[PDB]
Amino acid sequence: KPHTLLIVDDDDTVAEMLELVLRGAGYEVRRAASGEEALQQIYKNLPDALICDVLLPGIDGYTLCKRVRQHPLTKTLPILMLTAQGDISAKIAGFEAGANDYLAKPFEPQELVYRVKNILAR
Repeated sequence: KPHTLLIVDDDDTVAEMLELVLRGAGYEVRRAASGEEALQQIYKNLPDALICDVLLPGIDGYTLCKRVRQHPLTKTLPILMLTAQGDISAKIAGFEAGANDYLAKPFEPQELVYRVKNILAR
C-alpha cells in the first residue's frame, strides 16, 4: 500500500502541523523546502504523493506541478496543492497545472487525511 508522502513547503509552522497529522495517519513523511530541492529528491527516491504549497521560494508550486507532470516516471504522481483560505483562483490554477486535488488553509485535519487517501486510491 502507498505510504510515502513528500511535503514541499518552506513554512515550518504549516509543514510541521501537516506532518504531525499525516504521521498520525501512518504515513512516512518527507519534507523539501523548495521546488528546486523537491525535484532533486523526487527522482533520487520516488514518493507515492506530493503535498505542495502554491507559494515556494524559487519556482512556484504550479511550476513544480507542471515539471513533475512532464517527467515520464511521475506523469501520474498524485499531487495535492496547498492553497490560501478563500483563494478560488489558486484552486483553478492548481487543476490547470495538473494537480489531483487541493486543500485550503487552515487545512482541517480530517479533510487532509481524506483528500490524501482519495488521490492515492484513484
